[PDB]
Amino acid sequence: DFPRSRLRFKEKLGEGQFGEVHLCEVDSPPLLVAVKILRPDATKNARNDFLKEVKIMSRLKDPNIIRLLGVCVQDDPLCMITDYMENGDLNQFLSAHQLEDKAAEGAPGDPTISYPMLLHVAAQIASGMRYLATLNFVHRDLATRNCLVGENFTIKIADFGMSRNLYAGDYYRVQGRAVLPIRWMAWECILMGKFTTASDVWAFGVTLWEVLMLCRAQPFGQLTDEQVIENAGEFFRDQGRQVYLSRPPACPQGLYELMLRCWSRESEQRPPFSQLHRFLAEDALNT
Ligand SMILES: Nc1ccc(C#Cc2cccc(C(=O)Nc3cccc(C(F)(F)F)c3)c2)cn1
Repeated sequence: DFPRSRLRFKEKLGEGQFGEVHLCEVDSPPLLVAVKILRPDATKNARNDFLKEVKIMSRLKDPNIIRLLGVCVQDDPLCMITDYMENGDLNQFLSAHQLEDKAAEGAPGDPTISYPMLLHVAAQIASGMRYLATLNFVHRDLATRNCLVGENFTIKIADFGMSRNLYAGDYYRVQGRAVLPIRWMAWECILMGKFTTASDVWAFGVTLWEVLMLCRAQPFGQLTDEQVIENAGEFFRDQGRQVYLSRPPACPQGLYELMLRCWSRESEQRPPFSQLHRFLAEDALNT
């Protein structure tokens, strides 16, 4: 347990599910960490959710998953301490880049990104998801808005919840029901509301689509929420009328066919993360 008195709060980094995240400095053995604390309006229910989030995160020990560095001492107000990811949100990060025209033509720091770097980003996500699958842990909300970027394009999977204003349009809300990220959801999750490792694979396919789009458009962006939900009914009925995300400009056909396998009607035909990682790290380099 880490004494709260060793922390110096510096700036607000954003909201989390049941708290708010601040950049902090630590003097003891100028190190920067990210610290989540309870929101100023926190109730008994928020505190309970916060304590359970600490327990969930203590399960997670992988280079491409966020890690809990410590918690505050029992007498202190509740805090969670994690790595400060210098480049922040992956969706906002990729939105600030464009695909390079000629390979290895720019100066260091140019706002461009290469096709092999897009594969490196997606491979790291697949490796973190492979790890969660070995714990039989189901994420339930994989998307670029829930991934973080550190130095040298290192990627960690995280989970900031479904209540942030910046991504409100990514969730479907009906009074009295669970909030749903429908444009990332497998057809069986839309229809029956339960989540599995195989539906995490489907969401990974959408996340991979996002990366190759450089986060320039929402999945199914020209269709309404109601049409996205009806599309799940067309997967169920299986009469060849369902529709899929289109091939991104940066995406060659061979990689697109892997994305299409993530969206198979049958869960067992979707590729495991071990095979998705191997394609992105090796086969995708082929000409
Ligand atoms: N620049 C920046 C900006 C923000 C941050 C941060 C942060 C932070 C703090 C506390 C908890 C979590 C979190 O992801 N919780 C969480 C809950 C359930 C499941 C999972 C799972 F890992 F499985 F995805 C993760 C993130 C760092 N650096």
